[PDB]
Amino acid sequence: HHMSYTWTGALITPCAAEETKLPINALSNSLLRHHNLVYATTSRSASLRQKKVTFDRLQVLDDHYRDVLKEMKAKASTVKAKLLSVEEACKLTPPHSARSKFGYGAKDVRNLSSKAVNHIRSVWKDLLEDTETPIDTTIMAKNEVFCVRKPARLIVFPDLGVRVCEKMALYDVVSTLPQAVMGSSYGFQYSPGQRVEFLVNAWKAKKCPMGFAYDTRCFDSTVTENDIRVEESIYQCCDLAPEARQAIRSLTERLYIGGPLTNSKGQNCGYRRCRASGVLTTSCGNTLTCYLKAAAACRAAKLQDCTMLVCGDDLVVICESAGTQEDEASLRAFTEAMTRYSAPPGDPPKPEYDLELITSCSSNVSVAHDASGKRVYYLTRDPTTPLARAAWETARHTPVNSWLGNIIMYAPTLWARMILMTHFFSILLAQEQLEKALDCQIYGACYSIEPLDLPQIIQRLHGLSAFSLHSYSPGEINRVASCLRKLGVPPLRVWRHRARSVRARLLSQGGRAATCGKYLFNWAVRTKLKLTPIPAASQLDLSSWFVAGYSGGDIYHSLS
Ligand SMILES: CNC(=O)c1c(-c2ccc(F)cc2)oc2cc(N(CCO)S(C)(=O)=O)c(C3CC3)cc12
Repeated sequence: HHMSYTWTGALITPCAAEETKLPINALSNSLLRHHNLVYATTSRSASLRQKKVTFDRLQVLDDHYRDVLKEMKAKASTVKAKLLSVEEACKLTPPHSARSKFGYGAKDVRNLSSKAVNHIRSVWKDLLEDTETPIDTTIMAKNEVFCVRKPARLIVFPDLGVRVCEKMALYDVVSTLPQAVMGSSYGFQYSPGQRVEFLVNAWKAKKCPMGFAYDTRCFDSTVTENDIRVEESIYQCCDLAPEARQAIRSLTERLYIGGPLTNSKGQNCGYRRCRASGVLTTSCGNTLTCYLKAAAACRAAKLQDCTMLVCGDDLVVICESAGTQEDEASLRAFTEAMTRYSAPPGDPPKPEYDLELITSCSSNVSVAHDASGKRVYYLTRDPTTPLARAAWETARHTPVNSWLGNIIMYAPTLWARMILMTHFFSILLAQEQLEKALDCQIYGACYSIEPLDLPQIIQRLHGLSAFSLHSYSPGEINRVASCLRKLGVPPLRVWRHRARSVRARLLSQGGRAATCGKYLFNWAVRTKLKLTPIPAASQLDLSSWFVAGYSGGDIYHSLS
């Protein structure tokens, strides 16, 4: 047997009181009236998840797997990465990162306090000197908001001191290596606008395109000890500082391959023998491992002219069709291979012949036209979870604000423009907090963003057309309308009226507030201002953006 986890029987315990019901609040109710549909997960459902994530892994590797691995290693040897200093790693720590068991918190780390730095230095030295002793981890039930119920997701993470050391050893590796190894297939390197262009190009370049998303069942749990050792072998192909090599070796043996699980009450909950969901390498490791397995499976299945796009455990393949029945057979062969590699599917993949019908990372491509009449493709999603979360975050102050990330990531969409932007700029205006920087998440990492910079951020990530899409697709119109009815969200007509008021108030303030009124809410007015490129937009330093943070979220960047 080769189980993802073993358990003692000790419970996964909360760190505080956990709310399950959406609070009834006047502001939140102006967004969403059917509050009974909205719930937050809690530790009370943790045992159901434990059952789901615990299973035997079977893995058999073949020539296709080893051939791709050899190629990946050759490419990794063209990478150089540096150690981060204590201070650099400290400043990548989000302010609400979990505090250390050893007498300090995230703010102490961020302020370079002597206690924090001294402990981090001691942990680093211990990684260099000890390559064997398993490192402790905490296991927690996540508290996440959904519309109706899902059991809580689990997160597994080491102490804050270790997390800072991970950054020192590996931040520059995870930031640099995947592009070199996977090329254009590395999904996190693209902005949303670049991602759509890549997909449309890839689709439209085929004579007869076929595409599918591949859903691996509980990916972290399918990741074997050998997978994690293979990942390390790829990291070690880089040109690294001697201390980096040692710390990576130590982290792999002591933390990444497995270790003990401790609850918030300090009790031994069990042992992990699979991917930790809350370590620095979770996203990069999953991406490399998913790519390796999938690339090998493509060859096993004899798929023709494959284009792969990989974001962690999320995979899309676009290829040349051989005919419907032939494609069905190839997908079965693909699934068989992934299964042999210990990446069995949740829902078996289905061949799709319409690009807009593929869903990956909860998203699909759709089409509109911009102010110039040009056809524009963009990424959208069902707005249910975004709106449910926005309602919760309106009722309750939350440390990380999903609504801001959703505005940024889904800026071109009908629902982000008409509902999210209107709702939150109305509240920020009323509360006089337009200037206040807020923490949000983009690609699972944490960003401090000033709402007043949104026009420039949107232009950089999506292009100028984000501010003028019209003629949304009937499917998209209907999905949005169905969502609003289900959740009890006011009609778009109401949002238009609210936005006109928000826009006028913003324009009156001048400065960036006025830019927000002009660009974000031009859709709301009959007499539309001519929107030209915002010159200051190119000033934003996005060099260090898009490093993936799933599922720990423990990377921080402030927009500069
Ligand atoms: C392998 N899959 C992919 O690369 C992604 C697809 C996708 C690809 C092909 C297809 F046919 C349909 C959809 O949509 C995405 C949306 C996001 N975003 C949000 C995800 O939370 S976003 C809108 O910011 O770009 C991301 C973010 C995580 C990097 C990744 C993807």
